[PDB]
Amino acid sequence: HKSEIAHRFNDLGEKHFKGLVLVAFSQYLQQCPFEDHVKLVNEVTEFAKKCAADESAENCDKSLHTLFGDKLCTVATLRATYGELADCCEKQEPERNECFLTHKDDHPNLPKLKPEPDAQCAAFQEDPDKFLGKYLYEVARRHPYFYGPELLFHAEEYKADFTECCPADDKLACLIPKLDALKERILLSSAKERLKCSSFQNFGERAVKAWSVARLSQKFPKADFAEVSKIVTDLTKVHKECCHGDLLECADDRADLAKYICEHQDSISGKLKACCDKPLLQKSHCIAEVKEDDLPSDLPALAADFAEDKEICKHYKDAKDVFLGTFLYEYSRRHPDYSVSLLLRIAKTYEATLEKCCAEADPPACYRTVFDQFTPLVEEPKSLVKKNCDLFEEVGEYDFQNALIVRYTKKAPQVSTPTLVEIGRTLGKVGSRCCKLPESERLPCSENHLALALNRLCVLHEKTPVSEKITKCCTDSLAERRPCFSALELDEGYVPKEFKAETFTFHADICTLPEDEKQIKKQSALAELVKHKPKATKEQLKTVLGNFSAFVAKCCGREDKEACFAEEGPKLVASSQLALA
Ligand SMILES: COc1ccc2cc(CCC(C)=O)ccc2c1
Ligand SMILES: COc1ccc2cc(CCC(C)=O)ccc2c1
Ligand SMILES: CCCCCCCCC(=O)O
Repeated sequence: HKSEIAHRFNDLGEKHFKGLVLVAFSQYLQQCPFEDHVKLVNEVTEFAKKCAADESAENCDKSLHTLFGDKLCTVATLRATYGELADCCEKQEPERNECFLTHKDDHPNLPKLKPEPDAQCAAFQEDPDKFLGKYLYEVARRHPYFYGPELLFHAEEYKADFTECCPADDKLACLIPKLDALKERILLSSAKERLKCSSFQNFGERAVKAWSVARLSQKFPKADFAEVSKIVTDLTKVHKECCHGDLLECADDRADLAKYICEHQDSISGKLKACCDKPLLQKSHCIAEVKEDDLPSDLPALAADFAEDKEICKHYKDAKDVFLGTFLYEYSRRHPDYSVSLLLRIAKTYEATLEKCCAEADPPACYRTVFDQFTPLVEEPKSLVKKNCDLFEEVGEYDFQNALIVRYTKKAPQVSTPTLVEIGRTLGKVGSRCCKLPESERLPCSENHLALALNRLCVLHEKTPVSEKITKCCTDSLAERRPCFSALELDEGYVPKEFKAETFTFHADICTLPEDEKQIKKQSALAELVKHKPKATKEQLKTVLGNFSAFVAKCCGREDKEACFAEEGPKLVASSQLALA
């Protein structure tokens, strides 16, 4: 292309071009204000228009990285606010772009997005474009690896809520649940896409391909190998581009990929009918979250080819990655009931068997029982899901969350209480989302969502490294992560935390808080109890936190609330030390 910026501007249209450019800038520069980002967008969009007029003009021949990166470096107060990104600005490309990605702050800890109905409806009415602009800006900076196109989709959902609710009767009760539901759907899409980007960063491109081969095979079992090969290759290119900042290239390839999938929807999946009769961004979102197609009756038996055949060791050694890819494709089609990580574990086990058996004297008899090696890999996570769902349905989300906070604070007591609480709470959501489902779907739901929860923990752990055991689980193997985390126990090497009185000191302010904010306060205390008494049984801790909850409920209903906390607080905390012995 003679001018790439004009090419993208022409293809994407002005609205999406502007939107995606804003997101791109908002992700790299979290701290800068909205007013500043708008002008950068405006300036770029103008330049793109100039190039679209005359492609052989001054600087129009330059690459997107060059143009975007130069514009990033013009920003006012860049060295003061972003010392890291100012060091990058001196470099040429691609070194400078590579520098920018390294220094994206994976968590800035900005204020939580509190919906303000009246003021937002006011801003929505006066200028809806600038209002959606703020949505893009605010979400993008809170999630530096969010997918541009998918974020544009959630902006239309966001807008749809404000059109339905601002002229309507009660502004609070209309928006609040819709913007809570939207924020839940924002967190999940962010988590899914952060796993893909983390997988490139930590494990490389082959790990993303393998995950994608497995997931897509499950979703499109009717699709032949060549169609899946196309989709994976192209989808991996889309994901690689979005993760490495190339949002304009990502949007173009994503749309082209969704276009291909729908042109060939007959032969790929019956479930794509609804998705293909929809507009651009809606269509792509539907394909990505499409339900798995029903099992074809004519799925081939695999023992003949992958277990019984006499020349497997020959076929493996010719093209290892091709033979395993095929196995993975075929074995994933026939198992929607397995999780993605389980299928990759099974594939790694299959590889390992061939590596071993094709060194031995009689290979066929060795690898003849290769499928039976999978049994223990399948049974472990099945009964872990049953055990956790049995517990979840007994005690509910709050106590299930508490059971996991205890479980993980023991595994990693050196990790910060806010992190431990967050991860434990997210793991408890897996209980809510998966245990209600039909029992066949529990395993894939659980482990796939655990991959999101655990990658989040691993991302936070890069930011604040603490435990060597977590580093190992997070970095040794993508497929073995969840089993690795499960295999952790309390290390005796941890020195029990010293009993500061202020750590378990509650006051009247808790009573005014909402339900989840009360819980987080108690759950922070729960984690602090495990840090002080590592060896306390989970059953001891449950007793003690019950006494905390009661104490909170009691003093919140007292005449003099603060007098109750001041009086009963120290008494509870003193007797709690003894009860955890
Ligand atoms: C259905 O919801 C859940 C929620 C948390 C789970 C955590 C694990 C990992 C187990 C350990 C020891 O970390 C297994 C399965 C789990 C199932
Ligand atoms: C209120 O705080 C807790 C803390 C730990 C818990 C652990 C479990 C797991 C098994 C049992 C019943 O102790 C159940 C519920 C729990 C409730
Ligand atoms: C063709 C099968 C490739 C399996 C790749 C497994 C990725 C998990 C890992 O070991 O990091």
